[PDB]
Amino acid sequence: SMSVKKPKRDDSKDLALCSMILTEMETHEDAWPFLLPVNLKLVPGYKKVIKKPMDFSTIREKLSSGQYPNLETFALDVRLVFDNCETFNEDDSDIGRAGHNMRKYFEKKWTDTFK
Repeated sequence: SMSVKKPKRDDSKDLALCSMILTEMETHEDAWPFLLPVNLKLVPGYKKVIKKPMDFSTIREKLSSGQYPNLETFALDVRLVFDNCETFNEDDSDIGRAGHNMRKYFEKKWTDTFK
């Protein structure tokens, strides 16, 4: 509350650290369904079903241009990528598995880096 603050967590490396995590996600061999926006003209259903499309390139641009106020807003867009994946893809599919794998991979790096 007013004039009463928890001790200041160092957040000065968060930008760089999220960038590294994002790089590692971009270079994972199962990143391919997630690298670019899903083509809304070419994938029937996507536009209507998926309210908030998200992909790694869009996260990369948002990061590089200061559109993430903090590391939680960044983690939310990353999770959104995998949540959309689950909404549109069967678990037993190449894309569906890639989603599960990438989410696991992300959540580990996230915990090891920040918790």
